[PDB]
Amino acid sequence: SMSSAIKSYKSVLRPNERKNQLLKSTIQCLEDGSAFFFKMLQGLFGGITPEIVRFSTEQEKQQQDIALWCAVNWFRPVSQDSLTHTIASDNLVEKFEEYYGGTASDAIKQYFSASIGESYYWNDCRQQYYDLCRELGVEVSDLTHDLEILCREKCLAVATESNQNNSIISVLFGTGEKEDRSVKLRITKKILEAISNLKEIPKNVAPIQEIILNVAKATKETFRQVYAGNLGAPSTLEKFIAKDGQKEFDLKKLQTDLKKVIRGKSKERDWCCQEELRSYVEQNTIQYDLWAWGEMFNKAHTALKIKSTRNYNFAKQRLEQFKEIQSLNNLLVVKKLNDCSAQDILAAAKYNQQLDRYKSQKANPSVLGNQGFTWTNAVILPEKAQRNDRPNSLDLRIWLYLKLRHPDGRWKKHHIPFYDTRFFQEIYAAGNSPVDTCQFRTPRFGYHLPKLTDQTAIRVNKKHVKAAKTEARIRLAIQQGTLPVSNLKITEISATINSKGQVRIPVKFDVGRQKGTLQIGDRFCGYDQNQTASHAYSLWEVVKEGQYHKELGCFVRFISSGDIVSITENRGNQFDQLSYEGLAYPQYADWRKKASKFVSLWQITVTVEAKEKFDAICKYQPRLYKFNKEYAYLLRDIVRGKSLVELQQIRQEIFRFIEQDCGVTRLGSLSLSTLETVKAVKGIIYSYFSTALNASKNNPISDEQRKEFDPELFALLEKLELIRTRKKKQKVERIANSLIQTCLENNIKFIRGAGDSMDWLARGVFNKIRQLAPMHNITLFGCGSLYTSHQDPLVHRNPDKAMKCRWAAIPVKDIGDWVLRKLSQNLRAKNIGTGEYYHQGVKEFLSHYELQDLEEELLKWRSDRKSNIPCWVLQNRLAEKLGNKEAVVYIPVRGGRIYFATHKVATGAVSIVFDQKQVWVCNADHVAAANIALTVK
RNA sequence: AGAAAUCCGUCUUUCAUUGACGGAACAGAGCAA
DNA sequence: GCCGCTTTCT
DNA sequence: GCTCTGTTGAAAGCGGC
Repeated sequence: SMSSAIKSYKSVLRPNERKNQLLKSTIQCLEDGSAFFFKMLQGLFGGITPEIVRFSTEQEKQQQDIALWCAVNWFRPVSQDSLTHTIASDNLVEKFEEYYGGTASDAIKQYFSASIGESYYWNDCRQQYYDLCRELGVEVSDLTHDLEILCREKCLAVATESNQNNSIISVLFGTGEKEDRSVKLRITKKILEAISNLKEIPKNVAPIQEIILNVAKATKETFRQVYAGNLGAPSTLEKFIAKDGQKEFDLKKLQTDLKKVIRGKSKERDWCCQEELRSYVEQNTIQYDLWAWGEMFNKAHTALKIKSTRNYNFAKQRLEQFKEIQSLNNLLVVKKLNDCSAQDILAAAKYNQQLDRYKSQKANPSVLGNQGFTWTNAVILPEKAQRNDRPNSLDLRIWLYLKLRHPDGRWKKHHIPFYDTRFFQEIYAAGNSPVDTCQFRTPRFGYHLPKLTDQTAIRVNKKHVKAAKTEARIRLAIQQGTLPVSNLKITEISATINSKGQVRIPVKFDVGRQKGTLQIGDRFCGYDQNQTASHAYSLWEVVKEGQYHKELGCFVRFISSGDIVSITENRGNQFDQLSYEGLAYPQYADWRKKASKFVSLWQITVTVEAKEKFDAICKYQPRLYKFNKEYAYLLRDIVRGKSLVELQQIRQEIFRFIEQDCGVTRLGSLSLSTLETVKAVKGIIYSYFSTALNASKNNPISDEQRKEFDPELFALLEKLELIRTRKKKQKVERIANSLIQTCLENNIKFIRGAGDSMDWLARGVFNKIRQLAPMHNITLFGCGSLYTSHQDPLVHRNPDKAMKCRWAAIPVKDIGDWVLRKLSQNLRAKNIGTGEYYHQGVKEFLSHYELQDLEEELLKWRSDRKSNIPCWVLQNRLAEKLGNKEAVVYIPVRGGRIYFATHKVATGAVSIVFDQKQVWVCNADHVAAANIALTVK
């Protein structure tokens, strides 16, 4: 069909005094109505029966537990706002058996036995339903009749069956003329029988169209009047009559649709308790308005049904946990362990975890919530806009036009403005380009704003320049006549608003037509994050003459590889925000020198000299952000054991280190080193507070006390937390953008990554890509492969398993204890799982470099101090075998930057001969990316 | 319909009134250290 | 034709 | 910060301006 995504915009409304009063009054009215609907629907759902759940689950192609579905609606935890019939924790099972008329199964019994959070209490909603029948003044069975009708019309969400939308309002409380269900049902059954037994199934639809028209006794131009009475959205039959008489015919689909229609319209909607319900609602909320009652019902109904479903699934999950508890419960080895064979002990560990988890589990209470309300057709259309344009200042106002309820009770529409530079740039500004047309005016969708000149004078407040600049750019795009017009064919836009006046603007758009299972010409790719939180991508193409992959079942071709990178320029100098590690050691001499000045005068409490570790830090000549991380750790050490006066002196030092010249608050990229430096600095302040207040086990320190002692430093605590939040969000968005633009520049249509082994950043990037890719008709899949770091591309599972260890390149000089340590470990590693490959890499290293006498020496060696070969013998031999004392040597280390690939699967790879085997020196991150691209899970 | 407004953010010993750039969002509940 | 209302829609 | 379960309606006619 047609695939569709959603972009959205967010801002805050700016009403004048009177319209703000009206808006607040209207939102409060809707919130009170939603609360009433929550309390009411709680009882309504408590009134359901096993018959209703049986009807709403009958066609569900996997069997459902009806008793549990009745439970999660009859008894639920609630806040004391909705608590009306408190039931004790121990009469849940008894009174459920009373209601249902049978023994409660184990799933429901687990649902009742689970803990509930503090301030949440169990509510018996069936007793509430009985009191609802009393308060309405109607019989219990009459309201049950209307409840069955409502659940059959999909006016309510019953277990697996979703609700129509807010159509309950129109169906039950509506004032217009309803359909004529008898005619629809009769025509539908007649055509169903006339189609179920045919002598010849056609290949087109014209014969079936004529059959339908003959049965209903109408023409192609009168069927809507005859069948639907010219009322409502077009039916399936109406769209079937309307279509071309040459299209393929799908008998099974039409039969299924007719059966659905017959099941839905078998019984009419003759009510019993309609008018009492309407009077109840109108007396309790407001006079009848379809939109307002719809909003109240939507809020309440969603809040209830999400918890109903969640608790249903939670009971079954808890039952499985309970069963797996009572399987590993060997009960004497358990007691010995808590006071000897292999898997009994491991199962006992699983048992401890499981029992702890089972004990702690809380059930999900039903809370009304704090969602906003949506106005339909609220934004004034861009071509309908009222623009007080100026020759040097465009009108940056977007106007809503919302109905508000006045204190008299009458509704009236009003205009309320708001500002969003993004919504103005992408959609709402008046475009005039003669030719150009794009969905959204933003670089990822193909449009770049013109850059600014010395002819553009931006003279505004300082806190507006970033906004003003964009306006200037947009205005320039109009002056040159190059601002594209939005091709979204927008007819109406809704707006969601909360009690704080925040507005959310959703925009839905078609992204293209759905894909079809990787034909020839379709390019795909993969990405992977390495150990240092850096991502790499590898592109591939399906080709005609090429190399076959058993997993994919087609011929594939490597295109290129690369690293995911987001570059910002600064007076011509480029910076990769995702990886920039700061200045080089000979560039921040003054910063390090001031730090040395401070650190010389102090000690660490065993006493040391505290300048000792500082010089240790400087030994390796690290870059600025690595230096800053380690020096934050140093300051944290220097704080651990000091006095109040000493702390004051230290505090003067901390404030400079954080706030001045290179501190994390002024300098720092989006790299892992900066993100860890921020955490280290926060730890500095946390230790300062722990020492100043002299905390202990039995001395808690509430943040109230921390702010009371030092407000100006708790300020930095929140400020650094905010910096961390913003940095991480920016980093995830930039990674997703970089990958998406890499795909766009290359006609990539499929991405493969890791997800649904979970980093915070890997998980976040996977979710962000899953969000962004559909917007460009790019298909994302998720492979949970764990061996991607060692698989050999185009060889692993083509047709058989093939892994190789990961290698590293070292010049002859920098060979030391860390080399022979890995050599001896991997040679000794014969069980590590990924240790066979590293052993075999060590042996290949020995065979290639002709050092087999040293393997006999090294099998015992690599000790802490004594039974080692000296750490220059191997230097001398390898130089003697290469002829130079600075020469690249390949060593199989765990986590190296080099992989030995069979095929050229990384950009810039070169071929060499290792152990009399030809091989390509590839970038191991690119190899992992390629392995991810070629996985089929 | 009311001349104002950074929609939310990032980089740089460079902090910029022509520096270069990034982003579907929201609610509740549960969980994990 | 615009606006606000109704209804049904698989 | 994880997930979990959801939302941000679609499509037609009618009658009064």
